[PDB]
Amino acid sequence: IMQKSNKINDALNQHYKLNVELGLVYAHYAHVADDEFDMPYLGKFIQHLSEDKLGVHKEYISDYFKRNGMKLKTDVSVAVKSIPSDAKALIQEVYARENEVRDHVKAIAKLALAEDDYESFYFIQWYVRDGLKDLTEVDDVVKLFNSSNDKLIIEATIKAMVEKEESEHEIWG
Amino acid sequence: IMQKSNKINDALNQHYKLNVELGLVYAHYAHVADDEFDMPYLGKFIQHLSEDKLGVHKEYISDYFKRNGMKLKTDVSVAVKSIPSDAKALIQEVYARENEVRDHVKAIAKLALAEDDYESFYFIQWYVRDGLKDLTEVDDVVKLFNSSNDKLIIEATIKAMVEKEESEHEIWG
Amino acid sequence: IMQKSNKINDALNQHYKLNVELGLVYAHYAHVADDEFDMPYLGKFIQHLSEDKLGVHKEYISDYFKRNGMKLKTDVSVAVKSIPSDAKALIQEVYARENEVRDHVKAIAKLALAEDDYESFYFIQWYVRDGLKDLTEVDDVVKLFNSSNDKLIIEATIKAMVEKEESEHEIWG
Amino acid sequence: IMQKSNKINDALNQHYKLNVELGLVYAHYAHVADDEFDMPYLGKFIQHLSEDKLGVHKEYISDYFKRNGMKLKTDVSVAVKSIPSDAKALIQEVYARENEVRDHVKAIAKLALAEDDYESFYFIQWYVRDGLKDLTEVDDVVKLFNSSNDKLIIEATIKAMVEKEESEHEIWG
Amino acid sequence: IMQKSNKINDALNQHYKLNVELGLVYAHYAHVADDEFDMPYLGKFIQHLSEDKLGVHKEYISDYFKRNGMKLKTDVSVAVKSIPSDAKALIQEVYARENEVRDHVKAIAKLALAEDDYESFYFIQWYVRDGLKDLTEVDDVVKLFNSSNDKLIIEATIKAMVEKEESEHEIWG
Amino acid sequence: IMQKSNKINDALNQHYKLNVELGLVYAHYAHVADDEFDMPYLGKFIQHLSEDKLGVHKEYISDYFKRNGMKLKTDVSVAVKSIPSDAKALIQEVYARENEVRDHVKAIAKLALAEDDYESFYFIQWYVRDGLKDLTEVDDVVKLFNSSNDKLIIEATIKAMVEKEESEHEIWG
Ligand SMILES: [Fe+3]
Ligand SMILES: [Fe+3]
Ligand SMILES: [Fe+3]
Ligand SMILES: [Fe+3]
Ligand SMILES: [Fe+3]
Ligand SMILES: [Fe+3]
Ligand SMILES: [Fe+3]
Ligand SMILES: [Fe+3]
Ligand SMILES: [Fe+3]
Ligand SMILES: [Fe+3]
Ligand SMILES: [Fe+3]
Ligand SMILES: [Fe+3]
Ligand SMILES: [Fe+3]
Ligand SMILES: [Fe+3]
Ligand SMILES: [Fe+3]
Ligand SMILES: [Fe+3]
Ligand SMILES: [Fe+3]
Ligand SMILES: [Fe+3]
Ligand SMILES: [Fe+3]
Ligand SMILES: [Fe+3]
Ligand SMILES: [Fe+3]
Ligand SMILES: [Fe+3]
Ligand SMILES: [Fe+3]
Ligand SMILES: [Fe+3]
Ligand SMILES: [Mg+2]
Ligand SMILES: [Mg+2]
Ligand SMILES: [Mg+2]
Ligand SMILES: [Mg+2]
Ligand SMILES: [Mg+2]
Ligand SMILES: [Mg+2]
Repeated sequence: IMQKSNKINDALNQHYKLNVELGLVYAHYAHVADDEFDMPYLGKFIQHLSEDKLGVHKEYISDYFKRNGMKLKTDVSVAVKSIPSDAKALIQEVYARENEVRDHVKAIAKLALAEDDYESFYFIQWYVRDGLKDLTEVDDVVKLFNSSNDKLIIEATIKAMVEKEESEHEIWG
Repeated sequence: IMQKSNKINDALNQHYKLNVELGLVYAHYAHVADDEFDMPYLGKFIQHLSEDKLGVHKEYISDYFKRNGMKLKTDVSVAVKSIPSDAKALIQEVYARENEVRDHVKAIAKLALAEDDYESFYFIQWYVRDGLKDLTEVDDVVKLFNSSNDKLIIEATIKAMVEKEESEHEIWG
Repeated sequence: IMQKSNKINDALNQHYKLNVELGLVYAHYAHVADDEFDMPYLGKFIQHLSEDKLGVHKEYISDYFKRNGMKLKTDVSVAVKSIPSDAKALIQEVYARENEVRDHVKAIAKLALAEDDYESFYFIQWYVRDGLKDLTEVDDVVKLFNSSNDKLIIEATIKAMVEKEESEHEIWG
Repeated sequence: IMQKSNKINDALNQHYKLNVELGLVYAHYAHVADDEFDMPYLGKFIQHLSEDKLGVHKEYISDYFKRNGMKLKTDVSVAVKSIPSDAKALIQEVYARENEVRDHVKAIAKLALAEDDYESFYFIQWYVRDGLKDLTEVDDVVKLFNSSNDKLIIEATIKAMVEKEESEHEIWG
Repeated sequence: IMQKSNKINDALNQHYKLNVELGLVYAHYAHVADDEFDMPYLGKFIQHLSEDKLGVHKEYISDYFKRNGMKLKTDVSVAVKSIPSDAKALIQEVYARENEVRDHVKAIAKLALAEDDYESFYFIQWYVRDGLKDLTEVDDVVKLFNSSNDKLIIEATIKAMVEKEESEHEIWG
Repeated sequence: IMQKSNKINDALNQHYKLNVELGLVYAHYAHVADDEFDMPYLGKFIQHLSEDKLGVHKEYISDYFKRNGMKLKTDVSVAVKSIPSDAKALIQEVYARENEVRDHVKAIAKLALAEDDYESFYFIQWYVRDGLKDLTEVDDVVKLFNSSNDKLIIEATIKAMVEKEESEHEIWG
């Protein structure tokens, strides 16, 4: 009884890989934000997201696997061969990636219910929630690029956003 | 004047890659230590090292590059296809990897002096130092595997090692 | 044994002179920033740099000379006969001067290694480090002039930069 | 109305220059006091005076100029080509320089009253006062050289003088 | 890879021996300072230096050897068969010994760079620095013997020097 | 009257020498305990004993000599040419050395009573006491090697022993 679903194991190993690779992409994007686009705080925002992906987002999968019999796989391939043209497009790319995460997570959740893996549906709930929260954070920054033509005004708004004490929303935080 | 050495840029992009990949290998090795070898604290030791490699060890290279004109490259390929047989061999593998780091760093330092990049020789000093410190930490754990046949005695010694307040040595810490 | 290198003495007397004269140039540039360019905080930034050059940068050379047998020379000649046209060009000039310092320091370090003056190579390490740090601080301000067309937005960003508690970077601070 | 006196501007640019150059001379004299005359505290006394001259004494002129329309000039030429023979003569030279300052300041004050620059006469009052205070401090040290033949007794008296909390006199401090 | 240099091992075993023997010489010199020369505080100064040599100066070599594969050797031979004639000559002898240390350390540093032992060049940096610092401390005392003919005035100056809170210099402390 | 016994002077100069040489042997034995025998805490125990011998045990003899007219002699010869085979034998050797100290001290005490040097018999009482205390501390560690076959269990018992607040016994502490 209680034998691990191989399918969920595969999808979560795939989510582990996505989280690792996203984080590494975000670490380059953070560097470029400062280095090339002169936006040090947009860089700090993206670095914080790199650390989330290469941290908690991956941590929980491994912890879960240790508890249920699922196997971890580490197969990582990532190369940043092109960079977006400007800072607005960089945050817009981050956004697109976050939106894709939401679709990937929906699929793990549908699979769990089809496999009757209720422990796995419970586990995915964190990711269903962080999916929307993480998109909301990124969207808030994207908005600024369409709200000002001054990079320093935007930079100061991001700074304040980063230096806020992160009080969680009751449903989404 | 003050034009970046392309060679150092390449060697440090190579060190960035090594640090990223090592960390990802250590994250799998940490998981296996607990999951398969029943050694949760050896796992925490290796997880702490994964975070060092995917954190500060990589952070400083990027920061340096932002200050001098050097370009960051992100090209990462890693797959954990084989796992060591037991826990002693896992820490012994970590050791071998740390020892190699020391040789790689020696090479960046010799290159800097040959290229007359004194800013770069200064920057590598952190890594010349952490090279020995990181090996010393790992060796201290390896020693235990040859000092006891009881995994729980070893586990308790590692626990204490992890929960020590990390007071830095004057030269090496 | 342990007889002072006359060459290093000369190069460091030359660095002492550069630091004194730079500081005096920065004191005029600070005045002009406020007086003519209406940028009081860019003035405070440059005044802080004047004080660094006419303070610690010179202090250590004299202290070193007192410890090793080297002679101090005081021969100072400086006249500010032309002023840059605008504030962006003023910070850009400061930058150029800081970049030159980095080349001068590289030369003292190469000389020390060639003269086998290891005490002197150790002493120059502060200056190899401050060379990059000081350039990084100036570059951060230059960036702003290309990031906004509003002098008051730039001024407010500089203000915050000056009123930050100066937490040192592990390698460069 | 309220148009700056060109004469006062010139005299104060001349006082700025004197203060800069005096400070640089005092910085060498401080070094020599310790290095050659074995009097580290006489060195600290003179270093404190170097910093006063290259600091507040110059700062106020620039601040004043920013408020009234006067132009700052930076033309500095100084070389220490001869050093006094002993420590008594070094402090005696400092004294002579301070006494000259008092005559220079008297001249700015007489000029202000003749030019009806009452703002400028007010501004010079700090310097009329510091002129006597600064001479008094130096005289107190000179006295010691005629009060003892032991350099270490003198050194200890200077030490105490430097480490006093500097409580200002009601008129002169 | 990373195999210890036998030459550095030998030079550092030689520095270990020098530090042990110097400390033992300083312990006798401290005793004589009080016992024969009636200078208890010069004795405390030299005793503090004995403890530095037989402590940290030796400790770090052993610690280093434990980290890199180098072997420690303990072969100590020292006899104090002659004593200096007076106290000035005793501190002058200490000085000469400290000056020699500086030359010995220069040699370890040149050797490291020739052997491409960058870990060893890093390790020697403490000793390149303490070499000058330790000489500076001793020189400060020697100066006093040429600054007064009263042993009690000198003694009181040494006392204050010993009872100072030892605030480190940024480069040399 | 009150003229120093030459015999006691000789025996105490001999005890000074023994204490210096023992400490240096213990410093090597401490290094070997960690380096070769993988017992870092046995190393700390022996290092603490090295410091006792090269510290207080020697300090008091010199202090005594300064008070009574006795002459200090510094003639030290020590070489560690052989090392014990294992850790049990290392602590057993330390023990043998401590036991010998007890016999040497008995002899100084018998001599004092025969020479009617009551000040010297009083002085030796510290050493009669520390002789037994120091043996007791070492015996407590030796016991462990016959109480367990696990080096890590022994190591943990030593650790606790070292990190105890050293509360003195009424007679022996
Ligand atoms: Fe930045
Ligand atoms: Fe967050
Ligand atoms: Fe169903
Ligand atoms: Fe998230
Ligand atoms: Fe667990
Ligand atoms: Fe760590
Ligand atoms: Fe070269
Ligand atoms: Fe590390
Ligand atoms: Fe203002
Ligand atoms: Fe600063
Ligand atoms: Fe050379
Ligand atoms: Fe600086
Ligand atoms: Fe001094
Ligand atoms: Fe003052
Ligand atoms: Fe009038
Ligand atoms: Fe003044
Ligand atoms: Fe005394
Ligand atoms: Fe000290
Ligand atoms: Fe070479
Ligand atoms: Fe020292
Ligand atoms: Fe250790
Ligand atoms: Fe003890
Ligand atoms: Fe009797
Ligand atoms: Fe004892
Ligand atoms: Mg399958
Ligand atoms: Mg290339
Ligand atoms: Mg010359
Ligand atoms: Mg005119
Ligand atoms: Mg050999
Ligand atoms: Mg005799």
